[PDB]
Amino acid sequence: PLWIRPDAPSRCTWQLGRPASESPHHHTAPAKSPKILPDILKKIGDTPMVRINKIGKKFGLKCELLAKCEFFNAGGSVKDRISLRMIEDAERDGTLKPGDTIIEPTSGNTGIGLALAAAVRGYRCIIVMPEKMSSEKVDVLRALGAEIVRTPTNARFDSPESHVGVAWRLKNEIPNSHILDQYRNASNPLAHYDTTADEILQQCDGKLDMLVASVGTGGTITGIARKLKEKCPGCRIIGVDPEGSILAEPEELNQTEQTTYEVEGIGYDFIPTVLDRTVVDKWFKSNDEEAFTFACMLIAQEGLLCGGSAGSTVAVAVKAAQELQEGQRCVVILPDSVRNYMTKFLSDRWMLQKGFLKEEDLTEKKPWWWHLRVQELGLSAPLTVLPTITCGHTIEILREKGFDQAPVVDEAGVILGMVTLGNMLSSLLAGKVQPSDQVGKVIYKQFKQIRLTDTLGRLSHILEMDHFALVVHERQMVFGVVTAIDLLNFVAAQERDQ
Amino acid sequence: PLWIRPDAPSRCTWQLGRPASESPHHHTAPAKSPKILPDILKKIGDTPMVRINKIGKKFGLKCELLAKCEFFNAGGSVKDRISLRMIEDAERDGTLKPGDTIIEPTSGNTGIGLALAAAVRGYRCIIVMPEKMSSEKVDVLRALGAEIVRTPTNARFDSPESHVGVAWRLKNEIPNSHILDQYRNASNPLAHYDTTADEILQQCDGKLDMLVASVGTGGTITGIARKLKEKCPGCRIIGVDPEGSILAEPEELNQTEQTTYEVEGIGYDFIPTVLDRTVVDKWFKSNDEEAFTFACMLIAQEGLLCGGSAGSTVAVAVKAAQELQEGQRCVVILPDSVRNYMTKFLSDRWMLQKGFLKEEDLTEKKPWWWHLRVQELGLSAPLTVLPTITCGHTIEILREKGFDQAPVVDEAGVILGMVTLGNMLSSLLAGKVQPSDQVGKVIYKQFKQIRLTDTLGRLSHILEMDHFALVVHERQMVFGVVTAIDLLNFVAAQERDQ
Ligand code: HEM
Ligand code: HEM
Repeated sequence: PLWIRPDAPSRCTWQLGRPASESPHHHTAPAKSPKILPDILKKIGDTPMVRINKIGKKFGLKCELLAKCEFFNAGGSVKDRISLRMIEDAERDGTLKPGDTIIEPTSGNTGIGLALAAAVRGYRCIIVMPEKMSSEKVDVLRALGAEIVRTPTNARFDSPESHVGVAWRLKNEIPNSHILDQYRNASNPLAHYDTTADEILQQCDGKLDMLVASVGTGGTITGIARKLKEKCPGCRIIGVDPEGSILAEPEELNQTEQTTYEVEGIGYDFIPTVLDRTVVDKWFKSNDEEAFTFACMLIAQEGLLCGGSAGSTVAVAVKAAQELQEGQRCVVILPDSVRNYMTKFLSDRWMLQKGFLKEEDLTEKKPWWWHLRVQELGLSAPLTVLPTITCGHTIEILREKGFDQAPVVDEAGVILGMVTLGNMLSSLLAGKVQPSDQVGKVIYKQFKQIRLTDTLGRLSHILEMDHFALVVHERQMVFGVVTAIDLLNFVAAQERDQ
Repeated sequence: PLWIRPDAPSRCTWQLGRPASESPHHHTAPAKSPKILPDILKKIGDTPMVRINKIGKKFGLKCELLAKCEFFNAGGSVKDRISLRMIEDAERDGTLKPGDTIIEPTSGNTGIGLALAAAVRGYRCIIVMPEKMSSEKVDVLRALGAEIVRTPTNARFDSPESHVGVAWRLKNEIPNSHILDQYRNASNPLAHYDTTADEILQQCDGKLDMLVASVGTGGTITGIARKLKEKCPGCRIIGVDPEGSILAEPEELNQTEQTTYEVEGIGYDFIPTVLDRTVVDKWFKSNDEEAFTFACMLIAQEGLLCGGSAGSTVAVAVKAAQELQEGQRCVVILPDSVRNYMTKFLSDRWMLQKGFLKEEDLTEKKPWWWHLRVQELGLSAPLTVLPTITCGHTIEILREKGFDQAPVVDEAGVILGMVTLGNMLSSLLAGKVQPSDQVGKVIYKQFKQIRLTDTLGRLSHILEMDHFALVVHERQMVFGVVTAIDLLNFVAAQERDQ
C-alpha cells in the first residue's frame, strides 16, 4: 500500500520562542549572485518590493501599502522558488539521481517551476493538474517538454482521481520516479522561511506592521509568518482563502453553497500538512468577482501585470488594513503573472460569460457616442473596381474621380479587399509594381463588415483589431468605408459643436 | 503640412573617437534603486546576463555564449527601457505636460512599455500597430487602458495607412497630443547607450569579443555598438535582419521574393533615422523557420521563456560565432518574452498551419506507440447507469459487480459523465451527499470521445486536456474508458515484454 495523506497532522516540533539553532532541517542562507548566472535558475528570488500608490488611497487606506511582486521570477510565479529548493534538497539527500523522473500534483505554477528546472537539469517531468486550470499553463509546460495529465476539478482529494491520487498511482507505475509532494515536503515552507522572509525584512529594514498572503499550500504564509514572529513579532499575519475552501478559521467562515471557484492556485478541500494555521492571526474570505475586479484594477492603475490570486490578496488587504494608520505599512504578496490568464479574466467576453461583468456598469463608463448608430457618421458611397484591373488604370480612375480609395469587388459580388492611391503610388514609385501589374500584390486584404444600424462602440472594437470597416447589407453593394480616423473626426467635430 | 519622415538621414555629428564630453544630449548615468521602489517603472533595467550551456555546444561553438535576457523588464520587453527614457526626457523638455495624450506607432512591445508608463503617470495613450501583431499584445494593452488602432501589415511606410502615417493624422486631429517617435527620437539609442551598454560591460568586466543583436529600430544595436566601440573597441557588432527587410548591407543580401514574415518587432521597409548602419561590422539574414525553431529550442533546452526575435538572434549567433575560439565570449540580446506569442509559435497547430513544422520530423521524435491503435489496449466494456439513480444504489451496484467506475448514460443515450466509487464514498463519508441524493452533485461531467480506430498519440493529446477518454461509435454505446494510467500501464507492460 503506498499513498501518503497530504492532510496528515504536522509532526514538526517547532514552537515560537525556540532558538533557531535547534532546527534539524538543513538551512541555506541567501547568497549574492555572480555577475554572470550559469543558468536561468539563479534568477529565482530577489523579487522587487513596490509601493501601491493609487489603489491604497482610493479605498481610504492611510498606511503605506507595499507589494512583493513574485511574478518577476524566471517562471513567473512564487512556486519557482520552492521548485528549486525541493529539487536541491532532494539532490543533497541522494533521493533524486540524474535522469530520474519527477512527478507532481500542482495547480500549474509549481508545475511550471519544476518543468523548468527539469529542462535545465535533465530530469523527466510529468505534471498532474486539474482540468480547471488555464490552457496557457499547458502550452508553456508542453513547450518545456513536460508530459501532462489532468484530473477532474470536482474530484475530492481522497478519491483515486484527485490530482494527488493519480500522481501516486503513476509513481507506483513508473520506475525511478519520485514525488516531491509540495504539500508535505518541508522544503516549501523552508524556502519561504529562509529567503522570502529575509528579503521582506531587509527591504522594509525590519519595520513591518501587517502582512497579507493568500494560502494555497500555506508554505508562503507559514514560512513567512514563522520567521516574522521570530524577528518582527508585532507583525499581524492575514490569510486569504477563496469561498469554497475550508482553510479559514473559525469554521463559520467556511459555511457556503458553491463548491467551485474560478481563481486558480489558492484554496483546497483539505489542510496541507505544511500549513500551520496557528500562526495566522486572522482569516478573510474572498470571491472570484473581488479577485478579478482588483486584478484588472491593479493592472490598469499600478501597471502590475499579475494574476487573479494577487487580486484576491489585495482585495482583502484594502479591508484588513483599514485598522492601520499613517506611518505604518502593510505588505501584500503577489504570487503570479498574467501570462497564465491571458484568455480568462483578461478577456472581457469570458468575464461577461462568467457573470463577473454587468453591461450597465460598462455603459456608465462608456463615452456618449458609444451608444450611437454608424449612420450618424453620414459616410459617402465609395467607388468599386474589378480585380482584373491594372495598377495604372486604378491610379487613373481614382485621381480622375477624386477618391483616395476603392473597395475591390467582383462580378460575382465578392468583396476582395481595398486599394489606396497612396499605397499604389508608393509601390509604383518604389518599383515594387508595374502599371500593367494586377492589383492582386497591392490590395489590402483584411477588413470587417458592418451594418448601417450597428453601434459606434462595435466599430471601436473592430478598429482594435482591423483598420477597415465596410458597411454592407445582407445586395453585397458597399454603402461606406470607415477607419479609426473617420470616427475620431466625427467625435472631434461633435466636441466643437457644443 | 505635418509629417516627419522616419527614414530621414541622421543629422547626428557623432563620429568614432570624439570625446564623450562634446555630446549636446543630456545623459543620465545608471543609479542604484532604493530598497522600496516608489512605482513599477523603477523595475526597468538591471536585466540578468545568463550563460547558454547546451545550445552553444550543440552547434560546435567553442566560445562562451551569453544572453542578455531583456524579457525580465516590467513590461517584458526591451522597449520598456526606451519608453521610460523617451517620456522622462520629454518631461524635462517641457514638451509633455500632465494629462497630455501620447500617440505611438509600434510593433507592440514599445506600445506596452508606453501604456504602462501612462497608466502609472496618468497620460492618455493611443497605440497604432500593424494588424499582423498578435492579439495577446492587444489584450495586455486594452487591460492597461490604452486605445488601440490598427494598420494594414502590407501598407508601405510612405502611405497614409502605414502605422506612422495614421499616427501623424491622429496627432493632427487630437489636441495637446505628442508623438515621441521612437524612429527619430535620440532618447531611444541614448537609453541603450547610457544603461544597457554599461550593464553589458560591467557584467562582462569589460571583456567582450562579439555582440549579436536583431534590429527593428536599430536603437539597441546603435547605442550599444557606439559605446562598445568607445570602451571595448575590439568587439565585433553583428546585425540580424529578417528576410523581407531592407536594413542589411550589402544590398545583395536583401534580394528576395517574400515581402512579409511572421516574426514580430524586427525588420522594416525603411531605414530609421536612429539606425547608424556604419557601426555594424556585418549583417546576417534570418527567416521565420529559423527563428521559431531556435525559440522553441531555447525554451525547451535553456528554460528562457522568450520571443521569436530572440530565436532569430540566437539562430544567427550560432553561425556568426563559429570563427571564435575557447576563452572568447559572444553576447546575444534577447528582446522579449513568450507572453506576446502564447497562441502563435507556442501552439503546434499554428506552426503546422504556417508550414514551419513537418509531420515526418515529428514522427521521428515520437515514441513507438505514438502510431498505434486504441484497440491495442484490449480495454473492457463498462457498466452504465441512469442519471436518476441514487448515490447509495450506485455504490451498491459498483461493489457488487466489482467496477470502480461507470459512465452515466441516459434512456435517450446521451452520455452525461462519469461516477466513481472512490469519489462517491469520499463524498458520503464526508457528509457532502446522502445515500438518497441524486448522482447529479458527484458526477464528473468532463470527458472526450474516441473511436476504437484512433491513434494513441491522439489519446495522449486528449489526456493533456482531459482525464477521461470514452470509446464510442457514431449506437451511442460505450466500448471503453481510458485514462492516462491505462496508457501508462500498457506502455510499461510492453517495456517488460521485450
Ligand atoms: C527550532 C525549529 C524547528 C525544529 C526543532 C523542528 C523540528 C522538526 C522535526 C523534529 C521534524 C520531524 C522530522 C521528520 O519527521 O521528518 C520536523 C518536520 C517538519 N518541519 Fe520542522 N522544525 C523547526 C522549524 C521548522 C520551520 C521553521 C518550518 C517551516 C517554516 C518547519 C516545517 C516542517 C515541516 C513541513 C516538517 C515535515 C512535517 C511532517 O513530516 O509531518 N519546521 N520539524
Ligand atoms: C560626442 C558625441 C555626440 C555629439 C557631438 C552629437 C551631436 C549631435 C547633434 C549636434 C545633433 C543634432 C541635434 C538636433 O538636431 O536635434 C544630434 C542628434 C542626434 N544624435 Fe547625437 N551626438 C553625439 C552622440 C550621440 C550618440 C552616442 C547617440 C546614440 C547612441 C546619438 C544619437 C542622436 C540622434 C538619434 C539624433 C537625432 C537625429 C536627428 O534629429 O536627425 N548621438 N547629435
